[PDB]
Amino acid sequence: MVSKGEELFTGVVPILVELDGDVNGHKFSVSGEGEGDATYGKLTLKFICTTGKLPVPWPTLVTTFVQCFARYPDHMRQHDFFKSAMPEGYVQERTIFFKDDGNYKTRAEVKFEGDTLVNRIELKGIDFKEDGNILGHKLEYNYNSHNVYIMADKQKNGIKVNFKIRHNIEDGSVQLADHYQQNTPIGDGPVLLPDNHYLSYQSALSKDPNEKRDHMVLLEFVTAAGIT
Ligand SMILES: [F-]
Repeated sequence: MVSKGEELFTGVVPILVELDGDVNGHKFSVSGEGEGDATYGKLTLKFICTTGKLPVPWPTLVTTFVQCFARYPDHMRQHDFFKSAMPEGYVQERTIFFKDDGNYKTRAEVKFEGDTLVNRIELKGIDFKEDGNILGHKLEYNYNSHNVYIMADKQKNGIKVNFKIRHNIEDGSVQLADHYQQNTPIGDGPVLLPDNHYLSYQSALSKDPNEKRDHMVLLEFVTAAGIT
């Protein structure tokens, strides 16, 4: 039996992302558009800073910029919380600690509007060093593969997620960003609370050679695993 949630993701789905950001008082907005193809775990998105120059490095926003698009193997379908919350959606909250620097806190509401999967995000960043790796833009425009570890948070009717990102600094060192995440359904309906597993991510960051606004093209593949 295919759930209503699953059924919404069987083909290519347009995506709209809207973010309002304030990091150490530097305010900015970003919009993104693209499409997701959950059958293949494939995300293709282009983001544009609509307020001018982005005040932080684009790579620090990659994790913020729709896990309902992950490819869950058939044998793990009972563990896909993200799709089971659709179309009413879910709220994703994170705190991202940059080691030896500031922190982002984010709140993202992810839901369908008609045929478009929409994500509305607010990001607040505080305690950054104005000449640290983030505000001083010292991070390379590239990205590593990682695993993201998901567990049920039964008491919250949602999930708890942890993981670490290691951003390459331009001197060959690394800027650790420790992510703590939780997701909770927006609706009151039943959702799938998963056994422990993980999502395997691969990301490639690129530029649109015809685009003059500050922007990032993101191509990401996401696959659930760890339960066999
Ligand atoms: F999420």
